[PDB]
Amino acid sequence: NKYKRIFLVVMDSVGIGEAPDAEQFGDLGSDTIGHIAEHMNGLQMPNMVKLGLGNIREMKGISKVEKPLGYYTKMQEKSTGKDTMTGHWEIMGLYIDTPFQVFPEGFPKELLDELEEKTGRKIIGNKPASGTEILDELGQEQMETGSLIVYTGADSVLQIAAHEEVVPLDELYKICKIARELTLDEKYMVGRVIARPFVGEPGNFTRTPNRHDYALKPFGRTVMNELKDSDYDVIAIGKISDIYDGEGVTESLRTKSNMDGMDKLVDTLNMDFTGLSFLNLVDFDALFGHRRDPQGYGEALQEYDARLPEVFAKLKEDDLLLITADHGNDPIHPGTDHTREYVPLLAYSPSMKEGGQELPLRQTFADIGATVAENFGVKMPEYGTSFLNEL
Ligand SMILES: O=P(O)(O)OC[C@@H]1CC[C@@H](O)O1
Ligand SMILES: [Mn+2]
Ligand SMILES: [Mn+2]
Ligand SMILES: [Mn+2]
Repeated sequence: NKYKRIFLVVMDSVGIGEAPDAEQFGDLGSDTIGHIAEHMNGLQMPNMVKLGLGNIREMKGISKVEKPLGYYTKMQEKSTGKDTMTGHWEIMGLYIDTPFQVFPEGFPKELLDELEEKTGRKIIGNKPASGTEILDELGQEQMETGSLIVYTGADSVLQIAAHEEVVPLDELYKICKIARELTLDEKYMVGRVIARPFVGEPGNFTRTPNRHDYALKPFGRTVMNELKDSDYDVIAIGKISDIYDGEGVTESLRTKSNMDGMDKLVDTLNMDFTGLSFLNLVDFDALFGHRRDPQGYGEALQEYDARLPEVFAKLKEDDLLLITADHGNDPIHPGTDHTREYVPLLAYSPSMKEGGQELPLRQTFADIGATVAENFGVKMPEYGTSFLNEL
């Protein structure tokens, strides 16, 4: 093996400007990092800059450097959708024709009718909302009628809330599994179905840790599957295991924040493994992009950048660090959906003694999966061109 360990970091939703097919998605003008940089009157990301971020694209506060620490380029998405699952599945070697859907106006009547018909239960709500807001509004009605609160959010999700003392937890899970089956349908293909049990009394409802997520398996065996099948370590950090429904994962480390994510990354640097450590930093997407909060997004990017020198210090000669994103989510864009953007790619190993150079633009996110597969000598994905030899 060229590299004993590969550290792959997805900065979730951190796009680097509209992709050539942005118009199809209503995403003309989108630019996640660029608009944030402008809002911040110059982004302070000196460590990403040292890696070559400004060499990919110069933006306010983000300038090119003569000798980038590693190699740099951007990647174009080939799959139809701009959702988290599509982006991650593509990164790990797949091509996804069928997009997952988002539902800003709630779910189609046909889906909800069928869910009632299979469960013998009434459905109420049917709109985007946070868990606190929807429970405040409908929690009492739910308790009194035994109905099911169905709701969505900014992402591709179908959420079902029921009081634990009115709808037995085990029944709520059965209902969610039925909904998971009904949503395997391109007319209304949702990324995940989520059980949202809650307890308490009107004016004091709280969601319990009995939450359960029902994910789809990737539409293909991924590079992660191949690594796991060859007895390599595949350490998933943050939402990674959920995103892939555990496929190809040997260890999973839950995180509660971006900084906790960087702490777990550090934990894996301190582990003797051979294979892949795969981190998703989700705050960018969940707290800032969808909420259209460029200030919060800018601050999070700066907090993340400040953590990188410790990572640089810990990387061994036979370690490779890969930093990318899975789509854009421009916090100064109309609506609440993701944005169809190129994503940055930075590839750094301390063994790169004379620094990096520009890579040819990656025609699919699957170039990452191809590179990882080639490094570890496992079956090459059907899509993607390795850049291993360029490093
Ligand atoms: O319902 P919450 O707590 O406001 O969470 C928002 C989204 C819904 C599911 C996950 O994407 O997080
Ligand atoms: Mn748009
Ligand atoms: Mn994402
Ligand atoms: Mn999202």
